[PDB]
Parts: sequence; C-alpha cells; structure tokens
Amino acid sequence: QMDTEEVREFVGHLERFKELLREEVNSLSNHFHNLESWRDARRDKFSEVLDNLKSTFNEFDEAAQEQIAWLKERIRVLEEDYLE
Amino acid sequence: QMDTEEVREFVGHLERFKELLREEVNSLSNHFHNLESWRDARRDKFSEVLDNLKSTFNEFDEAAQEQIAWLKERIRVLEEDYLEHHH
Repeated sequence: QMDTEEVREFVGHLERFKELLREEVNSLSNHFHNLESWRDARRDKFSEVLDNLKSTFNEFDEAAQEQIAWLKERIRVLEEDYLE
Repeated sequence: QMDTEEVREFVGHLERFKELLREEVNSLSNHFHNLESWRDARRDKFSEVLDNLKSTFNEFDEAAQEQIAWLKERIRVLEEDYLEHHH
C-alpha cells in the first residue's frame, strides 16, 4: 500500500545521489593524488580520512543498491496488482 | 616547499566537495523522512543506514573543516615568510 509514484521519486533520488557522489569523490581523490607540493604528516593523515570516506561510500553504495533493487521490483508488483 | 597556488586550488576543491556532501546528504535524508507511504522493516533498516551515513559524513566534515583551516593558515605563514626573506 505504498504510493508508488512517491516511492519512484525517492528511488530516482537515491540513484542520482550514489552516481553524483561517486563521481565527486573520484574527482577529489584524483586531485589529491595529483597534488605534488603537499607532502607532510598532515597530508598522510588526510589520505586516511579520504580512504575512510571511500570505504564509507562503498558500504552505503551496497546498502543503497540493495534497497533500490527491491524497491524497483516492489513498485512493479504493486502497480501490476493495482491495475489488475 | 608548497606551491601555494597548487595547494590553494586543492583547498578550494575540498571546500566545494565538503559543502556538496553536506547539502546532498541533507537533501536525501529530508526526502526520505518526507516519504509517507513506505512503512516496513526495510524502511526501518534504511532509516538507520541513513542516520549512520549522516554521522560518518559529519566526521568527514569536521576533518575536512580542520584540514582547510590548517592549509589556509599554512599558506598565509608561508607567504609571509617569503615576503620576510626579501626584507
């Protein structure tokens, strides 16, 4: 008894969120790796912070994709049931 | 040793990223909490996943905030040292 249009828009949001953040963290990571003139203990510490963010992203990407997969199928089931 | 323009441009990117991350997670969370019709154990689980995502992003935000401040101040100090070396 979900409102499947309501849920469809959230699914789309979650997909775009994952896509955008992947591209933005990849861009930031590439820039950081290319940054030649910052080399000290604080740079090393920040490298770990960025590693942790990537790990966090991956964990969330997995959790989100599993919800997306389920929600898209549930929307189909419910809409089919509603029409039939 | 820093090329201050190279570092400044990284700082700018980090600042933009930090602010995008905050805005995007808030938008996602607010949308999720505005959903009226998804109510089940999967929703409950995802609510905690989202709360924890925000928590982790807040950790990153503070770490990024402090790195930005340190780098900006280091640039200032290095620029003033350069000027002093010519005094």
